[PDB]
Amino acid sequence: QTTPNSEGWHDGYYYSWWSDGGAQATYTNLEGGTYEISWGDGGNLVGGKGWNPGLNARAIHFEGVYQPNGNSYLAVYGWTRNPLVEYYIVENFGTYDPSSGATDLGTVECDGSIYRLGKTTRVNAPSIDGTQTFDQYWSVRQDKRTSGTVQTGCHFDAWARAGLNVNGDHYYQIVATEGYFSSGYARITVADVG
Repeated sequence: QTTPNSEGWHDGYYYSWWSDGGAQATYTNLEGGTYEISWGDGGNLVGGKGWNPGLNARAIHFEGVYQPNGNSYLAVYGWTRNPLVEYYIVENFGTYDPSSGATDLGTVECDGSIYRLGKTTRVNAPSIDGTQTFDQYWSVRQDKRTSGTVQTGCHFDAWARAGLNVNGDHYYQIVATEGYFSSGYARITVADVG
């Protein structure tokens, strides 16, 4: 079956769970900063735990089990408003790099690896605020990992230096697992280690 879309608070953490309804998937909030996702073929899905509001500079730690089979990613993921922006700091991915086709904005070194920076624009697409036009900011880790600390400030500073607007009002900021026409399992624990 498929866990219905949901967003809110659980055990002191914010969470977001979303799927297009085409995939078979079960999303479960576990205790504290832990969540679990099991998915099969059929569509796009993304869920995870974190904070709301996000910060430009948060030290985010993640660890656990990440076992995709096909198209999938593990990322720090969130939104700002004014302007409306969807951003991704991608720590690991299954088969294809989700930033493919983005405009190349160069590289930066954060938390022990080079990250490739990029941006794309989504026109009349689904957003937290309905159908809107908005940019996506990408920072994609060269040395893939399943645990560690992300200092988000390193990436926001990098996007700013490239000329992107990072002054919006923060909405949620979570460590998300995504699947796209694939199967997999994830059990991820998030924490602020500032």
